[PDB]
Amino acid sequence: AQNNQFIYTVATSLANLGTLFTLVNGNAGTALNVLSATAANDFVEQCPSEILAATNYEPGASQNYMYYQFPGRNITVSDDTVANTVDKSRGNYIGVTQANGQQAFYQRGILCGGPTDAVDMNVYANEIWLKSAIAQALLDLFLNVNAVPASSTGEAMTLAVLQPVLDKATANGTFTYKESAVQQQYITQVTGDRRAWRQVTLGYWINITFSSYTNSNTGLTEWKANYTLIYSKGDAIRFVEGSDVMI
Amino acid sequence: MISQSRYIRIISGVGAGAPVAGRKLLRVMTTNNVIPPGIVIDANAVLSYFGAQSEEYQRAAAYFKFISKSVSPSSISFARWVNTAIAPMVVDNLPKTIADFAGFSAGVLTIMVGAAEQNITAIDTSAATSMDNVASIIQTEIRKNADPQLAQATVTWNQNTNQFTLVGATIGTGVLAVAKSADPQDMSTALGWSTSNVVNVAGQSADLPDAAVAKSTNVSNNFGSFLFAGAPLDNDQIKAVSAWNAAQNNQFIYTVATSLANLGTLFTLVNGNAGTALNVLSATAANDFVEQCPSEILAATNYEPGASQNYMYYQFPGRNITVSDDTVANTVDKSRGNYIGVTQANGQQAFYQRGILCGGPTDAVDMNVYANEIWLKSAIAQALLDLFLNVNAVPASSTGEAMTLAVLQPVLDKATANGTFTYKESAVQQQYITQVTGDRRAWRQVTLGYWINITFSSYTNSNTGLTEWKANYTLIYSKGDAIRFVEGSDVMI
Repeated sequence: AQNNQFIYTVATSLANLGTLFTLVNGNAGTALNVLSATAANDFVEQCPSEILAATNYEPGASQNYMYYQFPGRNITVSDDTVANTVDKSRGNYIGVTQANGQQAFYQRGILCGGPTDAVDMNVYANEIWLKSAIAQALLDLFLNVNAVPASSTGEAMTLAVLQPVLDKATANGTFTYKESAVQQQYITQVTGDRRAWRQVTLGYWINITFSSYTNSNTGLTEWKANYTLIYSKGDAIRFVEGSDVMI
Repeated sequence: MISQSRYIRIISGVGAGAPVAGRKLLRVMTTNNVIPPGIVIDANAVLSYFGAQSEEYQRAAAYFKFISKSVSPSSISFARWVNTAIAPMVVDNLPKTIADFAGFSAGVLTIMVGAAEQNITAIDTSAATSMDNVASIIQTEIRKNADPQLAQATVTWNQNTNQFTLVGATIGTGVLAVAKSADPQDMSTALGWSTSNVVNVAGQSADLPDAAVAKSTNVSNNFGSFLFAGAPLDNDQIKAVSAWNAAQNNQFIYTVATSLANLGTLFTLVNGNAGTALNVLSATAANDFVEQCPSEILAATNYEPGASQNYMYYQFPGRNITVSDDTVANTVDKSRGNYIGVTQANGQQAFYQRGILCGGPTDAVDMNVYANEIWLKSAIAQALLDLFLNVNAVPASSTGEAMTLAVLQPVLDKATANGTFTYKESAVQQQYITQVTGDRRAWRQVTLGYWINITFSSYTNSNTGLTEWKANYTLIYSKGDAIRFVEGSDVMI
């Protein structure tokens, strides 16, 4: 119900996983973690929560939820076919793999949700942080300055206040300055201004509206500000392929 | 407190998020009873799942070794062909059978339905010497029931995978299922029955190959160049399957293996029938299956620069020689047979000889152009579907044609680099192009390698009286053909 505010971690067995992902399909912000039956509790649904809690949004803090090691938690799956079956249900687990004799890490950073919502957890966390930071800056502006006029000075002042947050966002890693034609057409359609996609070189595009309206509660006309922000999400590489041609 | 949304409201989302998959290019239709009829299933995985003795591992081992002259396939698929009549089945992918059915010695209840409930008496497996004993004990308790399906039902256990399978007594018709009950001592979870995704197979008749391949393509069609690979098929069955393949214009390939004498018998039935390949075997020799050569070459291709390739000059050291005389090769080429030929080149002696497909004048005889057209169709369809799924709406005006052309531009840009567009010398083709397209000077353009048009007309569909619009596009490009013969004269002085 709340768009991009919280996360919700659930712990399931392997057999129960198939029963879920039918009920909780969609439902953005929900994470499923597979337990091990007939073993110690070694609670595992806390891994995404711990990784989110430890983050400090200092430079290079975007991070990645996939390649990370949990020596306390015990192994969950060890076959490729079992992992293939589990990944269909968007289950998160600790997998073990052989790398020249040595054998375990969290395997997927995916969330259940629709096409419009953030499937990866890192972008989910970054959007949480962006919403909180923007709301804090705007509320602080409202609380401190005497009044915000509904004229050109208003847009200038609002943009000036929002500037430091967007400056910090580039350093954090939530804005990536990244290669599609379909996305280009979508951007040119959503924003009347063309050449916005070329700008999103820098990583973001921001607009301010300042329209007027009448609220339903009282007949009086009250104004309002509408802003639109577009930025390139931060996605991490997960697969490597190559060919070594000799001679 | 009053919620903060009364004063500041922010909505977060992902734009153009609709993901559309990319088509991949082998699938084998076997008959062994391991594979359930209604499913389709990255070499060691094949070895583990099927065992060392099976022909599936034999095929995968030779399939997964390949270099393609640009340094591999990296995937394979299997589907099930219902050769004969089958009884209903219920088939357990999770690792189980750690010999820990203990605690189910307390009067186990399980419920199964043909059309009405059947409850099974107390089943005690505390002893449980092995899972074979567990399956036997389950079978003994099930066989006590008076329902005809359950009178002679069988329970089996598989070690390579981790599957329990239940087979009903009658053959031909019946529907079986298992239900999750609320009792504490219910073993539908220790067994993988009625948990997660379980394949319930209803009874079937002898069935036919062309219907089987259609059923298999119903569930997923991310493949190219399928083949049956069991016992040799009858000529009529090959004819029916080739006709079914020809029904879809330029989607799949179909590889057949024949003897030399049988080759003349074919090419009469399967003449035309675009997308069919014939490969000649060697009698009284090792199997060294050869119908996989075009399939392997297609699978290994990655559509990176210079990937057009050529199916003619390529070497297969595993396969044994087929023909060695010029007259025999002349007779074979009349039937459009593909083979491994041996020729002397200063002492050294073997390579695939022809890359031709059986088909009509309108269809692609060479296999390279066939593969490139498969890739073009898949890429264009993917781009258009992705456009439909992401953007809000596509207006039926000048902006519509501009946007569609802009979206299709990168695919055509990549096509030039791949080698499927050649920028090549006829007058007849010139006149054909000037007639088909009202716009003259299109043939001069096809300097660049392609010509594209967009229409955006309107019409009314038959299903509803409403007028629905539509877009019509025409694409012309120069196909990629490779040189195959060299002739010259050296004049001295």
